[PDB]
Amino acid sequence: SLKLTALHFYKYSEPFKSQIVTPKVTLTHRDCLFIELIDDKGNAYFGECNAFQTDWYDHETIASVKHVIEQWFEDNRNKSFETYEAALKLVDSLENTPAARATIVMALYQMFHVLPSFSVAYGATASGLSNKQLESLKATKPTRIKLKWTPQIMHQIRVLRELDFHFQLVIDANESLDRQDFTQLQLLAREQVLYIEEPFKDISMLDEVADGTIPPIALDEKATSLLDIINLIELYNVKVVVLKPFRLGGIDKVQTAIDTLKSHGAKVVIGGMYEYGLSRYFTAMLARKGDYPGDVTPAGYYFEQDVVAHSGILKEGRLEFRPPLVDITQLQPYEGHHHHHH
Repeated sequence: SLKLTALHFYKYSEPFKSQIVTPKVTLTHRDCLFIELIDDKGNAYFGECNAFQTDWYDHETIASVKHVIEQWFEDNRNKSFETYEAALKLVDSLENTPAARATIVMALYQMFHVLPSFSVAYGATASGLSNKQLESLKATKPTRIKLKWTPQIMHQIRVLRELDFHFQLVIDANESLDRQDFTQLQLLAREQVLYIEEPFKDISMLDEVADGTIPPIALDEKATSLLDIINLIELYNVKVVVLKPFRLGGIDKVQTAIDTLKSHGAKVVIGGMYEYGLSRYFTAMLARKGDYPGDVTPAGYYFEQDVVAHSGILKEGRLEFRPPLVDITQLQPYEGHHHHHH
């Protein structure tokens, strides 16, 4: 039997090695909320929140999640629970704030499971094809390469297909294409593209091209909730869904979502978004549940310094994960007298 005795909030904020520049946001740093729940034996368990500092991606922010979790703890502190399933009942009421819910569930999961060490497939991402990028691909031999749609797409695929190893090709089109791209999309179908993520901002454009003449279509940005994913699958010819556990409300919601989406004829890929090494571990752990290898980002891809080191080290085409142990000295109190600045 366990009871929760204390809650602490912390912040981490490392720079992105390369500034993030997208139509939705510019990010210089990944601001991130961490929670620590301490049980009645004095055992501390950490959770990593996937909300951002402002609402550029989603309505839940670091600040909104902090207030939600703080109230949740007031409502649930010192309550006894016997099992993982009893613990999850306590976060039933957080359905409407899935980012907050996922943060708590990440901590609760650790109270009831012995965490394995394991590997997942390495998939590379390329936004273009500089010498630095090409040399990395050649050296690391990924089994999947995700290439960003640009005007150079076909000219770059031709370089990639001369690389001395076979890989699955995914294209990320970033909700950026229009009717003038249909011809190219149809040509792209002859290049063994496993799927294309989000060709169109307006999903109804899929109805304008002959079905089966473009690559299989994935939801990423539009994979916002299980219910809206289902609504889109029932209306349009979507075959692949990129599932981010935090968007579903946490670790515990992933398998049910997968079972349901497979019953509607979709395939699932587990993915993440700008994670530190704590969340990255749980995303990787869940990746084998998907129909295709997960979109797991390697250790060090975004951040020079991490709160959990060695979380997804690339070795011989696979990413290696260890039970994640937060380095407490990297965290800072979120607020109050012990939140300092320099």
